Amino acid sequence: TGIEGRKPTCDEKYANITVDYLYNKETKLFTAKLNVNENVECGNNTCTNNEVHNLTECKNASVSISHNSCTAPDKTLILDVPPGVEKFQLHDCTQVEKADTTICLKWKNIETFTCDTQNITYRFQCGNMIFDNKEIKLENLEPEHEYKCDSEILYNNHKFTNASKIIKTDFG
Ligand SMILES: *[C@@H]1O[C@H](CO)[C@@H](O)[C@H](O)[C@H]1NC(C)=O
Ligand SMILES: *[C@@H]1O[C@H](CO)[C@@H](O)[C@H](O)[C@H]1NC(C)=O
Ligand SMILES: *[C@@H]1O[C@H](CO)[C@@H](O)[C@H](O)[C@H]1NC(C)=O
Ligand SMILES: *[C@@H]1O[C@H](CO)[C@@H](O)[C@H](O)[C@H]1NC(C)=O
Ligand SMILES: [Hg+2]
Ligand SMILES: [Hg+2]
Repeated sequence: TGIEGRKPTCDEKYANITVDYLYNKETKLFTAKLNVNENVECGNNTCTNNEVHNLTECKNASVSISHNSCTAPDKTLILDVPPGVEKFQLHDCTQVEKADTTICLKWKNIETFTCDTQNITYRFQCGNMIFDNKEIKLENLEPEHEYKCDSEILYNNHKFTNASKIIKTDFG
């Protein structure tokens, strides 16, 4: 209305910018989607449609972010890329003799990755119960019920993969 608003630094405007990781199974590479409304500019590497493409799993990549609405210095964003989605398998560990009263689900690490495992979190939702662990086991379940158990894997609190398992408390 009056005086033109002071432009912030791009490092100021995008200091807390978030990213979503989208795996391409064909290329075995990740795309980082920048969670911003405006069409941002990236130096040197391109970020067409606010996406940084062809990122190798478990490797840090840096992207300098700017826009006309903000001044220098650029926001230097470190992309801590997660492990490949095909390196994890959701396995049903339920013992067949106890299938009527138990659920056992476990994520299996089917191939090695260099990312630190301390930043890897596994979450499960069976019914409406939420678990945080690589493996979950429920016992004393009432027979003849059906549950949709949803699970996701986070890297630095970033969901990069997920899967579902429908389990019945019976023998077949
Ligand atoms: C990304 O990878 C794909 C598949 O390997 C390739 O066709 C493309 O040229 C790469 N480069 C960019 C910037 O998308
Ligand atoms: C990768 O990025 C994270 C976050 O910035 C950092 O803490 C870590 O030191 C980096 N890894 C290496 C090998 O420098
Ligand atoms: C490890 O991962 C957590 C997320 O679970 C992250 O917040 C933290 O910065 C990381 N710590 C180290 C020492 O790499
Ligand atoms: C997996 O993630 C997608 C979004 O990436 C979401 O639409 C879906 O509901 C998720 N849940 C499961 C368990 O597949
Ligand atoms: Hg399996
Ligand atoms: Hg493989």
